[PDB]
Amino acid sequence: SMADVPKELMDEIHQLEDMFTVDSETLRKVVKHFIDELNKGLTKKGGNIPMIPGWVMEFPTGKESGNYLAIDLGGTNLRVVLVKLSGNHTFDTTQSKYKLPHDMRTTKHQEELWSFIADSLKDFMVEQELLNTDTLPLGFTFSYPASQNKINEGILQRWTKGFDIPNVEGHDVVPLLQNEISKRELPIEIVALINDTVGTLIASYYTDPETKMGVIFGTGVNGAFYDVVSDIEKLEGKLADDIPSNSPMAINCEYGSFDNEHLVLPRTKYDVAVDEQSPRPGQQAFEKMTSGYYLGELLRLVLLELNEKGLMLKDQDLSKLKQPYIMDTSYPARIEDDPFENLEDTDDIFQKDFGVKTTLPERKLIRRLCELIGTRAARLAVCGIAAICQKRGYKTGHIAADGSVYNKYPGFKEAAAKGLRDIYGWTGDASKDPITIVPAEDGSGAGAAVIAALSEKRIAEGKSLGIIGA
Ligand SMILES: OC[C@H]1O[C@@H](O)[C@H](O)[C@@H](O)[C@@H]1O
Repeated sequence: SMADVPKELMDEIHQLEDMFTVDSETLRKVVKHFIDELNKGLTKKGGNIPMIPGWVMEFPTGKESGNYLAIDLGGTNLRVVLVKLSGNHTFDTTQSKYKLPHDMRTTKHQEELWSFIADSLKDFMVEQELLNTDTLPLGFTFSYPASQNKINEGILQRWTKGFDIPNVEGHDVVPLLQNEISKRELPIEIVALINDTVGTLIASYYTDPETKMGVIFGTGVNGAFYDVVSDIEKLEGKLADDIPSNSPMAINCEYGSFDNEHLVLPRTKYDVAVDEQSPRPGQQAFEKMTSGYYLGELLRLVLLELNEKGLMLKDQDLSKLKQPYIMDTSYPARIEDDPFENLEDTDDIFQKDFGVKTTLPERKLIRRLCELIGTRAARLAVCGIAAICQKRGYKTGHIAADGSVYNKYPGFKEAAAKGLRDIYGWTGDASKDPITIVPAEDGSGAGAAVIAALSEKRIAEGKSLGIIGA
């Protein structure tokens, strides 16, 4: 409880509560502007929300069959996956995991990244003995901003989620990987570049036709959904006749860039601080305050400012806490996950990891802080779901969700659901909820394979997969 915390700290906890609490009226405010930005991003003039086409113009039926490869570039490790779509409305996947070398996510020699992915593919080929012969369709899940005018293209906009490699931005990633595959004479062809949220949208629809959206609450945030071609104004008169107006089209929103103008989001001085000190300030406004990548950075700055104010961690060595992005989301997650009255797990963390001693009330505050920024992250993140469900007329449906924060972060699922009930105003038992958030399918694995299948079928039918002349 709080029945033994000094008045100095209780007054700070009350202010932190007031700034990190987002009521239902504010959520509804954010959502309305969110909807405008979604529409604006579909016009030629554009907007801060990219609204990138995914070039998937069909719903998976289940009758899809074949052997498709699918790689997934995460920040921690590369994931090669073989997917046998049986057509029984399920799949059989043989996968591998290849750890990323130390400085890889940050390497100055970009050729090492592609060289790594290609070599890892060859190992998977020899271990699965599938190095005889058709050309294996490959689905490449590249979950970073990348505009695409056709499905087998991905021009890197900017690195996120801890990635920083020199000469890849503004470049098509696909040929980089493709002509590395061909140097090793591997029987692979990149048939599709897919965003993790889109692969998720499709993998889940494949096994749940009630899937209205595929969202990621992970080290990054993003959401994909099926729109209709006619709604996408910017593609007006840039498409072939095999892509009609009533046609479905998976949209990769890339809405982590929402409100870069800063006109609705309840940013605080700590939020502004995180932004100003981040690699590229003025970017990812929405993402910076809901994303797993930044949640710990928030905690770090609040702790630092409360210290440089003679209120907390007095006469302690904050030498280790001074390093930016030293705290990832595991810290808030583990602090909130502390089962002990005296918060003994938390104590151990600041001692072993940062070499700083805390009193009991100091951990009482740290803990309540992790609750506030985590609950706000949830309540704000679901504003993208309500916005999409309302721009389209989705009265009911399932939202396929994945991500390390959705999955691992304590009480996040509950918070995201309550945040969603507050926005709509729903009252009673949660089973009555017309729209619910459900655990997603394998988006980067199964999903990408299901998209390679849908893509090869169009190639075979001679039909297009991008804008004319792309
Ligand atoms: O990983 C989830 C999301 O992370 C964001 O940082 C990227 O821009 C998106 O492409 C991705 O969908």
